Amino acid sequence: ADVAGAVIDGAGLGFDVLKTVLEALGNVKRKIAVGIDNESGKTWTAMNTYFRSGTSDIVLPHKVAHGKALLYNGQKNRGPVATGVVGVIAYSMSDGNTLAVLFSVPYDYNWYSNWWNVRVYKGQKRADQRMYEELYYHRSPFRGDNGWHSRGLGYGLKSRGFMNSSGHAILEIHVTKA
Repeated sequence: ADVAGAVIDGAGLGFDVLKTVLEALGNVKRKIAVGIDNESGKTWTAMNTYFRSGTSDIVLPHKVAHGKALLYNGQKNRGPVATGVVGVIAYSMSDGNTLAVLFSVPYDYNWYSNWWNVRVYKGQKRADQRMYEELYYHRSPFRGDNGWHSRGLGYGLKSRGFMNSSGHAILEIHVTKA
């Protein structure tokens, strides 16, 4: 597969797939293509995306087994508004825990930058304003700086991810066993 909303083989996740996802959104000022590869050994089940800013029409891919990746996208709210796309995706995992992913693609790059983060929480925790504040303000998010960043997640897992710095953003994340 190759479109936002699909669950594909994990090895198939890569730039060309995401670039096509990003271009499919068309001419909007702020948008993001997200790909997350599950090599965690756990099965993931979608909970929700909390949009602090912006929106998506993509059904969050529901079941993402080990060895599979999900494709997703988001974009700024329609019309002459000076806002970007900022949100948190939450998946529950078969171990009873939650994988949380932050993305932030701001409107005003004079003041703000691209950011992302990945965290595992114990228990099933839906994405919400509180989780957004935790991931963005308190939990040392990574900059969308055209670099790869890796970090242990606890619970026997680790994350590695890459995000560019512009308003047409690509975020690629791989979750693996630590």
